[PDB]
Formats: sequence, structure tokens, C-alpha cells
Amino acid sequence: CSAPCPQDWIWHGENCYLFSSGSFNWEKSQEKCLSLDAKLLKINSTADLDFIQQAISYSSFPFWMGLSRRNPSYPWLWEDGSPLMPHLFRVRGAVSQTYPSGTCAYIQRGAVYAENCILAAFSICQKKANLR
Amino acid sequence: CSAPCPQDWIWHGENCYLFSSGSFNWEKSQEKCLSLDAKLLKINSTADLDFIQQAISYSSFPFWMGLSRRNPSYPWLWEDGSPLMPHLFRVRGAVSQTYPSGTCAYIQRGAVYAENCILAAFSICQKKANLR
Amino acid sequence: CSAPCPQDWIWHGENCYLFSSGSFNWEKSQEKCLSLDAKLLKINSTADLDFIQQAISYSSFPFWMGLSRRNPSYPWLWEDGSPLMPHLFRVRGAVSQTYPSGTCAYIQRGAVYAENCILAAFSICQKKANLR
Amino acid sequence: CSAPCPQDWIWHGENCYLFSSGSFNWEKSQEKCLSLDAKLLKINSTADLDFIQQAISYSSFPFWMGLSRRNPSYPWLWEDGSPLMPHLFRVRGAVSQTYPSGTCAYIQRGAVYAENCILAAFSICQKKANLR
Ligand SMILES: CCCN1C(=O)c2ccc(Cl)cc2Nc2ncccc21
Ligand SMILES: CCCN1C(=O)c2ccc(Cl)cc2Nc2ncccc21
Repeated sequence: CSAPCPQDWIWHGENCYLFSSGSFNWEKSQEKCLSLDAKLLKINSTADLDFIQQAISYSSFPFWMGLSRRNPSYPWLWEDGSPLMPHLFRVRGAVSQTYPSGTCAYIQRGAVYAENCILAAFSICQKKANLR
Repeated sequence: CSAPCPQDWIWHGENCYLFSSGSFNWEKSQEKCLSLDAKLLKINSTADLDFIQQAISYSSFPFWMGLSRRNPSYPWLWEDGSPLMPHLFRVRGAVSQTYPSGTCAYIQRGAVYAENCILAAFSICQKKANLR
Repeated sequence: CSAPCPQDWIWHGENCYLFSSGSFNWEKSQEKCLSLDAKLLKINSTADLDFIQQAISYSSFPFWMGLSRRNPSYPWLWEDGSPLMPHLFRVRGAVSQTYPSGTCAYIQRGAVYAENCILAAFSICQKKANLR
Repeated sequence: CSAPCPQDWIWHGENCYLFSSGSFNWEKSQEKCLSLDAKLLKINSTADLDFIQQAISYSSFPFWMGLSRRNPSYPWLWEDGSPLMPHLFRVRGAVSQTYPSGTCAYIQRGAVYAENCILAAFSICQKKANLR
């Protein structure tokens, strides 16, 4: 009857994941996921990080995730307005830099970094799987 | 109910697709897919080709597919002996040479290349999706 | 017989150019440049603007330039008191807000942005080269 | 009477460096430096590596250097044929993969990696300074 995830997505755990086939800025990447009733990558657990790390281990490219902020004294937040759970990962790089478009997190070679949201990167959309 | 593909595979059309965890000559890549109840990638259409190109678009690795021949005087055949549909893609690369283990094709950055089957590469495995 | 520019600077045209070492506010950045017998960047021509754009093309950071104003009713002026030539660039960003310490301009990704001079950024310093 | 380095280059120590203004594949990047009587970045000392790490500390982008090999059966060699100096840096990433157009080294966030030479990346050209 109901398939857990659409074709071309990857079903893992409670979620479905879609890896982009090209690089786009964080805003365009966000809009792609919204149009598919999804959101940008939200890592909720170490299991989620390990899965993503394995999936992107084929790649040296950067992948946008749904974590951002505009002010470096204020918390990183996922698009849904929740914070980065402690003990998942450290955002490396120039975490204190502000940019006109804000600061956004990306994963590259398994490590998470801060960067100018205006840069074009691959991205990963995530939605809940249709489980029972 | 019955999900079309196991977790961590890509469901596309009537099949499920998986990237190999490691890099191996073509024979060992063939044994690995068979031991997972699958076979090496078989491209039956340009839509298959487009899907695969998109799926590997974030990787620069070569991926073995199930296409091979013993030397240029034999036709290109898939693992199950069926023919290469000639107009789907041109096999570039080492198409004049003869190797002790034969010639095999991999996909890299959208294009298909002939290469010595003894060379190590990643691969893509494929099995039937569980539909209706 | 003597060198146009010190080591680690970039000689272009009749001047020498240097990236700041740290990301600070416009005030402090103007001071560090004065330390080096230099001033903040003054863009005097499209040729100057094109050189800077190429010089920062491998950076996503913003770089303070020597352009600033007290409010949207006071004109954009370089440090030497001279005005911004309109054809060089339109200033984007916060061109209608009013900050205590004024509005300052930085260049990023080829474009120029107004921003509170309190906020921290890298900067480009400029001084005259020793011509023939 | 002559300048150490041409305009738009960075003079450092005994050498001149030219950062690319865009991202290009390794063959194009190499062709660029050759057209300037130069070569791609050759790191022959810890001092060179340290200097390059600070010059690219403004950037999260990848920069091609002049170190390459056709496949793992060939040795890692600089463009001039000299070997990778022992104990200077490790080439990280997938050093044992075989690409159609060879494997090239790049620096990113101070670390050196192997990648498919067909990718587009920034680059750095290097030439002897014309000095005393
Ligand atoms: C969003 C950018 C993706 N990307 C890299 O991140 C990248 C990574 C490494 C190298 Cl050497 C060169 C690179 N340039 C590049 N070229 C073609 C396709 C992808 C890339
Ligand atoms: C050759 C690739 C250069 N590059 C990055 O390396 C890069 C680095 C990080 C992120 Cl998040 C996204 C990136 N994409 C990107 N977009 C525009 C200009 C440059 C880049």
C-alpha cells in the first residue's frame, strides 16, 4: 500500500532524504525542499549524522543543512526554530563572521562548517517517511 | 505493508539502487552485488542513464556497471547476457585494448568508459523493487 | 632598483593592497591600516573596482572599504572627503537604517553593502607604490 | 630596475604567487600558469605550506597545486618531475582512485586532498621573483 518514501529519495529510519543533483545557494536550496513538502537536512541524533556522513562519503563537495543564524552571539537554529542539540557536532570555520545573507552550516568530508549563505552548495532535503 | 526498497537504497522505477561501500575490481564488485541478492547496474534506457547521472552527480568516483566484454571482437553485454542497446551511450576510454580479465564499463561524471576489469572502482548494485 | 610594494602586498596600478589579518569594526580597521602607513581602500575607478573584485574572488568574507556616512541624508564619502562616483556600484543592504556609529561599506562577492560600522569585518588597506 | 613580481601577483620570499580569479579544471589551471611563464603552486618547504595556509585562510574554497598523477600506479609528482618532498604533508582523501583524466592534489582549509583533475577549482600560480 503506502510506500515509505517517494522514488529517487533514500529511506532511512523515520525519514526520507533527497540529495540534490546540483549546487544552489542556501535560499534556493531551502525553497527546493519546501516545494517537496520537506525541509533542509536536520540532524537530530548521532545515528542521523553517521548516516549522512556515509551517504556523502562519496563526495568532497559541500552540502547545505538546515542550520543557520544571522548574529554570532545568538544560537544556531534549524529552520523549524529548534536549537542544535548538544553532542551532535561542532560547527567549525569562521563561526563569528556575519554576512548580508546570514551564516549557514554545511557538511563537507564529514565535518560541519559555517559559511556565507550566498555560496552555492549541494543540499539534502528531509521529510518524515509514510510509515503505517 | 511492503516497502518497494530496503532502507538506504534508492527506489527508482521498478528497481532499487545501492552504491558499493568500497572500491574493488569488477569481478569482486560482481560477487558483492550477487551476495546482496542484486546485480551490477544495468542501464536499459536514457531515463535510466539520466537517473544514474543525477544520483552520482555529487561524486567524482567511477562506478562499475554490469557491462563487459572479453576483448573488442566480442559484443558489449550486460551480466545476464542481454545486449547493450547501442544508441543509449558511447563507451569511451580503452575501447581498442585487450586485457587478461576483459574490458568492463564504469560511469564517471555522466559518461561511460571502458577500462581494464582488474582495476579498482566503486560500483552500483541493483535489484527488483517490491511493487503491487 | 627598489620594489614597488612590500612583500605580501599586491601591486596594482599605482598602489599597493593588503588584506587585514583580523575581522574588526570599521574604526579599528581604519587604525590598523594607519599603522601600516596606509588607509582603507578607496575605489577611484571601474578599473580599481575590477581589480579588488578579482582579488577577493576566492574569499566569501566581507572587506571594509574606506566609504562611510553618518545617516541616509549625509552622502557616502571616502576617508579623504571625496564622494562616491555613482557608476562604480550601488550600495546594497542597510541604506535606509540609522546606526549610532554610522553606516559603513564593505565589499563582498563582487557587490558592496552598507552595514553598521560596529559590526566586525576584514578590511583592505591601500598605499602608494614606488613607481619609476 | 625591475620589479620582483608583476602587477596583481603577491611577492613572498623568493617567489611570486598569482591567485586565480575563478575556478577551472587542472588542465586549464596548468595552462594558465604556463602561459605566464609560471607553474602551478609547488610546496617545497614547511615555510611554503605555512604561507599558503595563511594566504588561503580567507577562503573555504579548494585550490589546485601542481602535484598530480595519472593513476595510483604512477608516482605523485610536481609538474617539474620532482617528488613529493618526504614528511611535508599527507595527501588525504581517496588517494587510490583511478579517474579518466588523472588525480590531482588541492589544498582546502589548509589540508591537502586528492581529487579528480576534471573538477573545477581555484588555483595558485608560482614563479621565481626577479630579485637581488
Ligand atoms: C559546490 C561546489 C562543488 N564542487 C566542489 O566542492 C569541488 C571540490 C573539490 C575540488 Cl578540487 C573542486 C570542486 N569544484 C567542483 N567542480 C565541479 C563540481 C563540483 C565541485
Ligand atoms: C570551486 C568551488 C568553490 N566554492 C566552494 O568551494 C564552496 C565552499 C563552501 C560552500 Cl558551502 C559552497 C561553495 N560553493 C561555492 N559557491 C560559490 C563560489 C565558490 C564556491
